[PDB]
Formats: sequence, structure tokens, C-alpha cells
Amino acid sequence: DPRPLHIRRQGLDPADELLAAGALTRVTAETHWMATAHAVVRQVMGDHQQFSTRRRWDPRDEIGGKGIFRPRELVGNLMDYDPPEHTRLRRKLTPGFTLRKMQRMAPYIEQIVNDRLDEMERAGSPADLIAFVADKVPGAVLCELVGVPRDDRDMFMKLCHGHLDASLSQKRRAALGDKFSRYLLAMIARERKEPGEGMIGAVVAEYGDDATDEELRGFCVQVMLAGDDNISGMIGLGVLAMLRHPEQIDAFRGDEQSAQRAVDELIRYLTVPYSPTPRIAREDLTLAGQEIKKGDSVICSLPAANRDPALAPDVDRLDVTREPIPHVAFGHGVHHCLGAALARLELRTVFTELWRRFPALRLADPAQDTEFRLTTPAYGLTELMVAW
Ligand code: HEM
Repeated sequence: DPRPLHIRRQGLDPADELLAAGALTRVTAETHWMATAHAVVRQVMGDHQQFSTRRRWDPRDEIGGKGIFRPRELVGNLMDYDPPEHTRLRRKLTPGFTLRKMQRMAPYIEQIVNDRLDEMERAGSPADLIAFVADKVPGAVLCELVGVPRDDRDMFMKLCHGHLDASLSQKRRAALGDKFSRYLLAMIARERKEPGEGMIGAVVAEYGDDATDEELRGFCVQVMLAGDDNISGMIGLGVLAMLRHPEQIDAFRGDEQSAQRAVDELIRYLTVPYSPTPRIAREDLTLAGQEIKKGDSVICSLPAANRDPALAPDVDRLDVTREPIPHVAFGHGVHHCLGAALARLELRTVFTELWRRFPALRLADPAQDTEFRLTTPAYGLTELMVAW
């Protein structure tokens, strides 16, 4: 198998050979170190003093390229920086993700979720949950967060992705980029004139001109690219995982805390991101017994780390009622997922509304093959036929 070891999955789990890899070992056509132990991953990611994030990195680089990011060194990209610089940028974008801001988004996320569910219900059982829900809700949620008018969301999605879609002609990508920046600049101007509750309005309300247009543009794109695939992947695999353990669906038929715990567990169990941004040792050091030399690259396997046998004797099982396990699916350290609360809220809303609307949800065909999404930076499904 030519595909990198950290990219291999078996069903909803990490490949056996990935799970069998040592805590920290070398892998290969550049070569890097690979961290699979929970403690090691936490050490590498939490110590920004010795492991800086590899500036200008693409979560794809393989067979595909169809619909993937294009950095070009984008200012305002939290990932391309480290403290104290990172701390400055982060603090600047934080106003849009406060928990109070997230609580207020709850009602809107529900509205969006129900609107997609309405379209699926109208199509009749059986239907593809991925086409109707998983692939639609994330982007709409992000548009709502950013402050994009409801009627411009479809257009905005096309312009955002399009101006970064390599598979497109240069004439097209450039036309889409022109319109994109133009639209973005006009949105930014309106937010500075009269700040709204959106991400941009929150930032400009707090820091005014200190937040330049370039920064805001950078923030928007970065956020648009960071919160889509991860979520669509979680919705699809998440529903599949729950349908395979139907008794655990009761965690979504009760209080909020119970739904929250289920979501956290699903996020740990499925760990859609294969790995975070590569970490580069800023000096020579000895980790997990290995001799790391300045300039060495370290790839962290979040899925393997979240299956570390040290975490629990049944860490390999899905158990929404288990004693919560501090997973690393959102990362660890100063770069910890800025949209983690939103992701948890969004995913809790989807699952709760889903099973409330379709109590008898099930796979259209018990023996149907699973259509895994293998061409994206995050694991997921391309299709999932369900009946109710
Ligand atoms: C279940 C879904 C999600 C997962 C599993 C996830 C996971 C991650 C991981 C592992 C990192 C850290 C990367 C690193 O340290 O190199 C990260 C960073 C980040 N995520 Fe997410 N993410 C999710 C959803 C979202 C959403 C919905 C948004 C946006 C609303 C988002 C915004 C970000 C941003 C901006 C960062 C960078 C923070 C920084 O560098 O300081 N993510 N995410």
C-alpha cells in the first residue's frame, strides 16, 4: 500500500498496522517522525518552545488535489504562526468564538439543520444523508458564523472554494478570486460601519482598525476551510457509528449533557483528522527515547493517539456513556481547535434533531457497502443511504 501509514483506516478504526506502530518511529518521498502515543502527541503539540508548526502546509499532498486549499502564505492564518505572534493573531480572532457567541448560534444551527432535514424528508425514504445533510450543514453553519447573508451563502461558498480550486482553469480561478475579494471587502466595510454579531463584526467591534482587511480576509478563508470537511466527516461517520450501536442512540433522546458526552465520544472514536499540522523541532532533543535533531519533522497520528491502550481497556470501543477520555482530536496546546465549541454544538444539534425527526432511522440496506471518503484531509463518507 503506497498510501502513508497514518492515512490508513480499517472501517471506523485506525489500520491495524497503524495501531501497531511504536510510540515514536521513523516513516517514509521525505521522511519524518510519527507520533502515535497519546502522551507523545501531547508533548509534541503542547511544547511550542521546541516544536514549531510547519509554515505553509497543505493537509492533502497526494492523489487528488480536487478541491483543496491554496495557502500562498495567507496572513491571519493562525496555523502559520507560533507565540508570541500566534498569541497576537489568536487573541484578535477570538472575539468571534466566545462561548456566549456560540450559545447564541444554537437557534440558528437548529434552523439550518431542520431546513436540510426538511429537504431530505421531502425526498422520501430511503435517501442519501450525506448529500442532503452532511455535505450541506457545515458550510451553511460557517456562513452564519462569518456573517454572510442567507441569500448569498451558495454564491459565497462557490467563490471561496473556487478561487482556491486548482482543478480549475487559471482564467476561472482568477475570475472567482476577483469577485470573492470584492464581496469580502464590501462585507468587511459594512461590518466596520456597523458591527453585527458575526465573526467579522465581533473582531472589528473589539479591535477596530487594528484588524486589517488582509487579516480579516485571512481569518475568513482559514475558518471556511477548517470547519467544513471535519464536520461533514463527523456527521456521516457519526450517524453510521450510531446506527451500528443503536442502543447508544438513547444518549440523544435525553438531556443536553448526555448528548454532549456522546458527541465528545464520537469525536474521539472517529477522529476524522489523520494528523495536525506537521511539527518541526526547533532544536535537537530526546523524545520517547528517540534522538530528534533540529529540523526534524514530526507527524502526529491523532487517530492512533486516541486509541492509545493506556487511555482505557476498551478505548477501541464506542461508548457514549463511558468515563470521558481527554482526546486529542481537536489538537492540544496553543493551537487547540478555535472552533471546538462550535463543532461540538453543531454536531450535537445535528444528531439530536436527526433522531428526533427520524426516530426509526436506519441503513437503507443492512448489507450495503460503506462508501468511505478517502480523498480528503479528514476521514468521512461520500454517501450513506438511510431509511426511516
Ligand atoms: C469535529 C471538527 C473539528 C475537528 C476534529 C478539528 C480539529 C482541529 C485540529 C486537530 C486543530 C489543531 C491543528 C494543529 O494544532 O496543527 C484544529 C485547529 C483549528 N480549527 Fe478545527 N477542527 C474542527 C472543526 C473546526 C471548525 C467548525 C472550525 C471553524 C469554525 C475550526 C477552526 C479551527 C482553527 C482556526 C484552528 C487553528 C487554531 C490555531 O492555530 O490557533 N475547526 N482543528
